[PDB]
Formats: sequence, structure tokens, C-alpha cells
Amino acid sequence: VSKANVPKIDVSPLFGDDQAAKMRVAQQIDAASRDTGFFYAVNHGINVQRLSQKTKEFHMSITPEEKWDLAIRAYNKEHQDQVRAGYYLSIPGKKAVESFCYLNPNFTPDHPRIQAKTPTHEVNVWPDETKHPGFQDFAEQYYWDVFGLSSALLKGYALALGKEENFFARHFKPDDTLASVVLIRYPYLDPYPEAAIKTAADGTKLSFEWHEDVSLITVLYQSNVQNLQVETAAGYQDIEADDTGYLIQCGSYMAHLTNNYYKAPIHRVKWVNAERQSLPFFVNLGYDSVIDPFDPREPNGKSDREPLSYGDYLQNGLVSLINKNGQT
Ligand SMILES: CC(C)[C@@H](NC(=O)[C@H](CS)NC(=O)CCC[C@H](N)C(=O)O)C(=O)O
Ligand SMILES: [Fe+3]
Repeated sequence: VSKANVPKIDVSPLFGDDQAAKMRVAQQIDAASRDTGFFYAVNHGINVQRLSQKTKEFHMSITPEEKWDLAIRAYNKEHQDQVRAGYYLSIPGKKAVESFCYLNPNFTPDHPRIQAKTPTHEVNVWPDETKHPGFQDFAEQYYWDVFGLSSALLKGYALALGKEENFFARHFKPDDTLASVVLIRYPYLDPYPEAAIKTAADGTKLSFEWHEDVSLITVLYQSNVQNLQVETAAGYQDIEADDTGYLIQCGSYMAHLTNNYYKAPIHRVKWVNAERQSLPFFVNLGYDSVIDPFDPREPNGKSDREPLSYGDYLQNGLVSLINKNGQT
């Protein structure tokens, strides 16, 4: 197995007002998006030390009673409104991974998409504050911290594609974004149940099979345990870990709108018997957000692809990913 070229890109100019410096970042984003599809965003300004600590505290202290109380509909039939947000239970002996997903904190009973019962919109569920002191505050502030980073990254992608810097970010708004955070725990287990391990066609032992991300882009923090592989024409290649940077990749919505100029990289999660964290932020737009496709390889830049409403794209993609790679 070879190693993927995953460049470290100093993204800090994307927060600034040096427009030529932004273009140099954009070129690096362009080059990485045309190569393996992944890059590490460094000099990002987010305190990832606190993120990994608050996450470990929550995963290690939440009780089986609380997990049922917060469980999504897939694990608790009483919670029919929890399709996306809530706790995703492990199944000892069968499924090792467990996780907690939350959405836009502005999704409240006051929000018109909640009032309208629009799919993919939900009010977050939270554990008891006294049992998990500071957790909800930490989680909500992290959502907006990574929202700010993601907004800047979207400026880099827009410039990289020859557009004005707000081409994507104008659709990425705190009042309506369908973006989600998932706090994933991959446990150490002795013995590790083979029923929780999948075998790839090439024989690799996996925790999660190949897929493209359902997102515009995905902004991922992981603890320092190598596990990810990206597919290339020459086969799967290891993505090296980096527990200070954010692993950035395009989702299938970006592949659609760029006429596959920026592919959504196919990737998978190797089985590793080690305690670790995987904290993705899925950069999703608004339910009615529509981006007109274009082709940066055509002289006229014209694409025949249909503009896709993001909400319908998200609803179809999340169900499809569950059908193909299992309920997480
Ligand atoms: C590849 C990693 C990001 C991670 N996998 C994942 O997060 C996988 C594949 S991208 N993602 C999903 O299943 C979709 C979660 C969507 C979320 N519940 C929501 O409603 O928005 C892993 O470490 O397993
Ligand atoms: Fe993924």
C-alpha cells in the first residue's frame, strides 16, 4: 500500500485581506482537489486540543440510560423526529463505532423549517447539563468555530475554480445551514469482534466501506491514529494522520456542480484496534440552496448538468449512504 500525497496548506490568508495571498492558497486547493482530493488545512485558528478533550469526556461518561434517552429513530422507535440528530449506539459484539450527531443550533421550535416539518431539519437533543457540565456549550461553540473555518475554506474553493470568493459561502448561512457535526468514538476492544470488521475486495480489513461524502466539502478532525485510505487509479493509498490539522475533501455535491472537475474522492476507513476519535463537520448548504453547475475545463465554462436543490440532494444522499454502507 502506497501513501497518498496530502499537502499541508496554510489557510490563514483566507481569513485576511491579502487577495494575492488568497489566490496562492486557492492554487494549492486547486492542485490538491485535482490530485488525490484531500489536503490538510493548517494554521486554522481552531483549538483542536480542547475539541479532542471535551469529546473524550462525553464519550467516556455517557451511560447506557442516557444513550437510549438520546438515541436516533434507528435505535429508539419512540424518537420518530430524530432521523439525523442524537446518539448512534454501538452494538457490543457486532458494531464497535458509536457517535453523537448534532445540527444547526438555530434549529429551534421557532424556526420556520421546524414549524413546516421540512425533512433534514431537526431540533438538537442534549444530555442533562449537570451530568455533562459544559458539554452543550462546548459543542455549540465548536459548531460555529468550524463554521467560520469552513466559510474561509469555501472562499478558497471558489477562487480556485475561477469564481468570486463568495460563490459558495453566500449559500452557507447560520440561519439555515444543514451542516452537521458528528462526534465519533472508535473503541479499543479486546477481543475485537470480527463481526464488526468488514473485508474489502482487496482483502483490507475495514471499519467503514468505500463511499463518497454527502456534503459540499467535509472538514474533519481525527485523533492521531492512521486509518483513512483514498482510492486512486493505482489502488487505495493511506492518508497519514495529523491531529493538529483539518483533513479537507470535496463531497459529491461539489463533484456534481463542477462537472467532476473536483471529484468527490472515494475513501474508506481501515480497521485499527485503537481508541480514537473522528469528528467530521459536513459542510451543507440551505434546504433550498441551488448552485448553477459549470465546467472549468470548457472554454465557455458551460455545463449541461441540472442545478440541484441542496435539501433534496442531502435527503437522498444520507438515505443512500445508510443503504450502501449500513446504519452507523
Ligand atoms: C470518514 C469519517 C468522516 C467517518 N465517517 C462518516 O462520518 C460517514 C462517512 S463520510 N458519514 C456518515 O455516515 C454520514 C453522517 C451524516 C450525519 N448523521 C448527518 O445527519 O449529517 C468515520 O470516521 O467513519
Ligand atoms: Fe467520508
